[PDB]
Formats: sequence, structure tokens, C-alpha cells
Amino acid sequence: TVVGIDLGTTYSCVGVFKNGRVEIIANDQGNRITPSYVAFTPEGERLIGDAAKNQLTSNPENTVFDAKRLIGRTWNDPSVQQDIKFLPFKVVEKKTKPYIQVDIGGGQTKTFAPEEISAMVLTKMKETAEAYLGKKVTHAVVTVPAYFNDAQRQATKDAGTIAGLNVMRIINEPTAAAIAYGLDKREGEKNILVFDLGGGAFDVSLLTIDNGVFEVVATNGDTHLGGEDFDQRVMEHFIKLYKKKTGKDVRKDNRAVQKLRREVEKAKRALSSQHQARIEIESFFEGEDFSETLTRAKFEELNMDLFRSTMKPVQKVLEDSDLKKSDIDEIVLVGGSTRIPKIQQLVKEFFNGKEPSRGINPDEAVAYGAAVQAGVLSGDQDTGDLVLLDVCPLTLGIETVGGVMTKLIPRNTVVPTKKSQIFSTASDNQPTVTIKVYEGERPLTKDNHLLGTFDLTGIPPAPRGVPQIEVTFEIDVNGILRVTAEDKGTGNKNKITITNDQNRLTPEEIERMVNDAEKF
Ligand SMILES: Nc1ncnc2c1ncn2[C@@H]1O[C@H](COP(=O)(O)OP(=O)(O)O)[C@@H](O)[C@H]1O
Repeated sequence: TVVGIDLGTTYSCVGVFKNGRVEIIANDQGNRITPSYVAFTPEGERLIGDAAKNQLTSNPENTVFDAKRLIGRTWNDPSVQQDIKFLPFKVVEKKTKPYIQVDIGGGQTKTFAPEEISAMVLTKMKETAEAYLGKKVTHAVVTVPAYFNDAQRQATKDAGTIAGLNVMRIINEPTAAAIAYGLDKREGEKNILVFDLGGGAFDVSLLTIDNGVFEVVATNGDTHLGGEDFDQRVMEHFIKLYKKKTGKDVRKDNRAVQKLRREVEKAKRALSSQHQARIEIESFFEGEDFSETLTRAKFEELNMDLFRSTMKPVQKVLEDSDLKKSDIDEIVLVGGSTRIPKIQQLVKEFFNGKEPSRGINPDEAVAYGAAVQAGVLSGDQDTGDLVLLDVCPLTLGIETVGGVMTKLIPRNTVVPTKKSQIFSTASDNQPTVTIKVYEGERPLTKDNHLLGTFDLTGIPPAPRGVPQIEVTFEIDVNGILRVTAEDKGTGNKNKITITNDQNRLTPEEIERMVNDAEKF
């Protein structure tokens, strides 16, 4: 049995399709969602989920969360460096990547890739399913944000592999939510706008849905905008307010900062139905108390630029799809941050008063869709006929003379897809040709994201411009790039091997990580 797993920034959820419906599976504490948290106690045990989250404020330095905000990123990514200020665990550079360093008891230290932390969360979700089903789970569909880049997708797949899962399919969050919405609808072709604002990432997708055929027409998002940022804006407001009023800087006392996080999260949720919320921390800093009242007005003001920025991807999607606001037949709100009244108001006002679709739990819609997809890919016959056409989120291009982004595969192209191009040499007997591939929509590569540098190696001695090497760029159904090369010269064909600077986790490295995880 293939399971569907929503691997979320703040929570994870696992479901299965059985006897013609989705079951969202409860964990050992009876909760249908599990916090995406891992902790290491001084006594040496590894805690996952609710038990890990519950000791955050007493053991903050060795409690890990928000790994999805770091996964597949490089060390000098501004979103990594900005998030470090709010995370209690040490983040250290290794392999040009942010690794997580913790104490595991007995004066001992261990360093983990974000992939490894997410693999521990996936392992717990797998075990939750295995307890319910009474048998081993080896295959899964796993969710990612629609706007995840190549590295973020591959790193999520690698987390699955470390957790002992054959990840059959990576599914984009809004597409999963669309399946939850539109499964078994036999209505005419409808244009559906999915507005997906979770704990860490924001996606907008426009889909056509017509009797089981789902097509993503356009997508745009922000992989570092979500509920965690709304908490962190309020946290920073109070850290600064405390220093102004007392002269004391609490930003290094991890217990203080994470007690503030706990209280802000509680207040934020309260402010979705109340207009005021009391923040109370007994023993905030140096044994002294902290009491403040947060109004809905103040919460909104502190975050208004972030809230208003969610309209930017909405307009980008309408422009790419060539649709007007009035062509949108349904608005599907998904992600727990869509519970914020101001977000609902901004979306409603953008679409001139149109109400969102009812009957959809924004916290569970993504997991529901992943479970359906898992059932379909298994070969189940009690699901509806599901046909999915999804897209690549980012234009792929190659750097050419003058730092120019020369487009190869445009954004919003249905995957899988491929493009080929012939390369040659600039100098006599040149043995290697380098190709830099970028992701993004700006005309200069310095303003886009480097996907990787690829070296065509083993080019046999020849005069300049004579070699003819056909390089193929294929984006698979998961949204991940593979680059291959073939010699198209006349006479003796030579093997052209490609090397890259992506620093993929190798099977050797994954095996080591599997063995390291079993020690807990
Ligand atoms: N009533 C609420 N008001 C405001 N924010 C909420 C509410 N309920 C949940 N959230 C936020 O939703 C985010 C989590 O969204 P969810 O979709 O459940 O999980 P994930 O994004 O981790 O997959 C968190 O940032 C949480 O604070």
C-alpha cells in the first residue's frame, strides 16, 4: 500500500486511500497531524513530534524544527541567514550547506543535514501508517511546495530515501489540494485558483479541472513566506520593545526567545477569532516576567507588508494564464495561515467580493490529495480516473556572454519535458566545456538562482569548433533536472561524461545516514 505524506514546515500528515475513501491516519497520541519536530534529550533519546515540541522551552538548543526552511538551500542563501536569528539550534556550514549541530547526551555532539531531520519526520509518518495498516510501507507520494526549486525537490526525495521510502512521486501542494477539492466533480471545465499559505511557504496555482483531468496552467510563489514569518515579526517586535524598555538584549538566551515563540503562536491563533490576546511569560529573562497585550490591529500592522505581498503572485498567475479575475470559478484556500481574517479579506477584495469554496479543511486538503494520488498510482480501481498535468515552476536558462540568461525551458511548461542543444569548443584540444544552468525569470543570470555548473568531460583532441556535443536537458515528472550528452561528430564517437557542482547526496552518503539514524 502506497501512502500519501504531507511533509509540512510545521506539521506533517499521512493518509491512505482504502475502500473508496481517504483515511487520515491518527498517530500514537490520537492526533491527525504530527509536529515536524525532532529533539535529543540529555539522557540520549530521540523524540519526534508532539513529545519533541513539548520540551522546546526547557531544551531549546537540542530541539530541531523548521528543517523545511533549510532543506535544499546553500549556506549564503539570505532566507537561511535571516532564519538563524530565530532558531535555537546551532546552524553550521558544511559542504556549502546549512547543517544542524546538536548535543546528544554525554558531552557528545552530532551534525545533521536538513535532509536527515526531515527523514526522521518521514520515518515517524511511515511508522504511523504501518501501525494502522498492520504491514510494512515501502512506497509513498510526498508533497512539496509548487515553487520549490530543483535542489529543494531532490533534497526532499533524498529524505524519503533515507527514511526507507521509494518516493514514487513528488506532488506539488496546490495540485494535491485541487484533487481534494475536485475529485468526483462531474461539472463542466472550471478555472480553479488555489491560494496555499502554510507554515513556511506560499504557492498560488491556477488549474483547469474537467471530469478528473487536472491541468496546472500557471504557478507562482515564495518559498520563504508563511506562518513562521508572521510569528517571527511579532517576536522581533517584542525583543526590540524589551531592549528599549529595560536595556536587556534577550536574543542570545534561547529559552527566552523560544518561550516568546510559544506565546506568540498561541496569540496569533487566538487573534483569528478574538480582537485581543494576552502574552504571559513567567521567568522570561533573568527570572523576570513578561506581560503584553497583542491586539489584532497590532498583529496586522506588524505583518501588513507580508500579507499584502501575497497578492503579487496572484497577479503574476493571472497575467501568465491570460485570464481575468471574473474567469476564476472557485477560490480554494489551503494552509493553516489562510485562517487569518486579514488574509481572507485581502483575497476576497482582490476578487471583487467572491467567497472561497466551502467543505475544505485548509490544514488537511494537501494530505487528502496526496493520499488519492498514492491510491491511483498503486493501481486502485475504486478511485475516479485521475489525469494530472503539472508544470515546472521556474524558467531554466543557460548563462551566455555578458552574464545573460538565455532561456532553455520556460516557466509553466508541462513536465516531463526536454530540450537539446549542440555545444562545441572555443580552443584547440579543449578537453572540457562548462555550462552554467540558472532558474529564474530575470534577464541577467546574477539576478537568478544557480541550479548547477555542468562540465562536459572527455572531449577528444580536435581543432576549435570541430566537436559537436548534443546536450539534453530533461525535467522529469517530479520537476527534477537530468543533463546528458552525446557525441554527434563524424567518425569515432567518444564517451562524454558530465560532472556537476550540485553536491548530490551519493548512495554511499545516504547509506551512512541510514546507519547513523538507526543508532537512535
Ligand atoms: N487559527 C489560526 N490562525 C492563524 N494561523 C494558524 C491558525 N491555525 C494554524 N495556523 C498556522 O498555519 C501554519 C501551519 O499550516 P498547516 O497547513 O497546518 O501546516 P504546514 O504548513 O506545516 O503543512 C502555522 O504557521 C500555524 O501557525
